[PDB]
Amino acid sequence: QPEPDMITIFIGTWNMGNAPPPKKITSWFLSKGQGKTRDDSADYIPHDIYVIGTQEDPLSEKEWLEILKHSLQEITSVTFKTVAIHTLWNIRIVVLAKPEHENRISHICTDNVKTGIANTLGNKGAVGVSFMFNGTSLGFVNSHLTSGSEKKLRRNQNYMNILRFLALGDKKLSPFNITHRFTHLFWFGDLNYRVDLPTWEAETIIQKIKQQQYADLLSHDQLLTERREQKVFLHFEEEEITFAPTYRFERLTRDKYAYTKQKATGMKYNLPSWCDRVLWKSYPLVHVVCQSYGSTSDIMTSDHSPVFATFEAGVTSQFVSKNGPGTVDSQGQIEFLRCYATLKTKSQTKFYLEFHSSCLESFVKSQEGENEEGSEGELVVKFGETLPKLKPIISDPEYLLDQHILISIKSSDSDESYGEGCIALRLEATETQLPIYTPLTHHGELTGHFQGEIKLQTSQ
Ligand SMILES: O[C@@H]1CCN(Cc2ccc(Cl)cc2)C1
Repeated sequence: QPEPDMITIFIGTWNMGNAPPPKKITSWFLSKGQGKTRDDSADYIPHDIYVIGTQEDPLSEKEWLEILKHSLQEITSVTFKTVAIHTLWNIRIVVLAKPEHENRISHICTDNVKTGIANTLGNKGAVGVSFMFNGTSLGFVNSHLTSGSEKKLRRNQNYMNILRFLALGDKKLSPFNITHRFTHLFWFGDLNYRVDLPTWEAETIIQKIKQQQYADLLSHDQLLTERREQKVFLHFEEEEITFAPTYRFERLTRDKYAYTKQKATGMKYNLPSWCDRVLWKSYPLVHVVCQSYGSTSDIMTSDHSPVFATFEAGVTSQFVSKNGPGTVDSQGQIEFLRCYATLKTKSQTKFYLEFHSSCLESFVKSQEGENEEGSEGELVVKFGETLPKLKPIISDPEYLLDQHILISIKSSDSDESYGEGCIALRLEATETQLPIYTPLTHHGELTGHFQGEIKLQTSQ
């Protein structure tokens, strides 16, 4: 049986509004309703992995697992295995996978982050799962962020706290947060960003939704506008939204949006909004294609509609040679030429680089670079030709071209990272000097750039 080079992943996010689900939720897992839907001809074909995020979930883990497994069985006639389940308060993540994948999946991690202090620590935060699928790392985050049209800043703070403090993936990647630890990172949930228009425009917004004219509404979506201004989800992708706002509906129909202020809302308006979202971040030049992104029309127990997204995701095999793992393959090397970091920091310390990759036996510290002043005020850290020669464990190009090098630039004084980035080894040529580039981030904020040239030698 050949190892896969592609899998499909189902991502679901549903704020259940503290109500039991109805008896049939199969439309969700079939990506049927509004938006980018899945072709009918695929209905009997199981996804490899199903990741279900819920918020305001009133069910026990046992109750929800039984509904999910029975749903997938009815659709596909496959009995899915449970990879992971993690619940913080009423926020839950379930990872199910085809039985054939049991022995491909390892290094299963779960964590949660609680957002807010005293007042605002009580019910919002995130849960997550990570694991290895053969040679590919996969991360999944389900977040319920702060509610309310006037709290978009709070939501961006909740996001930053979750990405800094969620402990998933390989703990040896100590300078790297979850936005660098995975080949593919899926981040979904009730992100609670709103359509930011005047309250007086509510009936006009509803009119626009009934005409399926979302363009004027999406131009005021806080997640898109905050993303555009690099305030949140920097370097993440989202598929185009072509489904109606998934919030806030009257229960037991989808014909009415309940937007008017009520005691039960703290006297806040809930203008129709795309609260419920799926975003992703994959390492450079890895295959990732969104094949569906939409909302169900027929599940009406909650004031939110379920959202589905499906993805084709590139995976690699667990490579073994005569040499690595357990030694270097002296036929392979990675060289860096004319490298310099540009940092936004106003500090003056010396900096050095760390290279981390599963293609290395362990991480590699460089010598200190030479600080110069950029023409526009920037700190430029010059490495020239001084960066070490990296010795991959395997030189076979079918392995090595599929790998990535994570880079941290660290202060000599404190050993704290000032920036993290990622370089693909999927080069246009081997044994050829080729430009490389990564933005650098720290706590998910842009802190600079790394650029130069690479020269990769494989056994070919
Ligand atoms: O090529 C990808 C696709 C677009 N990305 C840049 C971008 C990110 C967020 C927004 Cl809102 C708009 C544009 C980079």
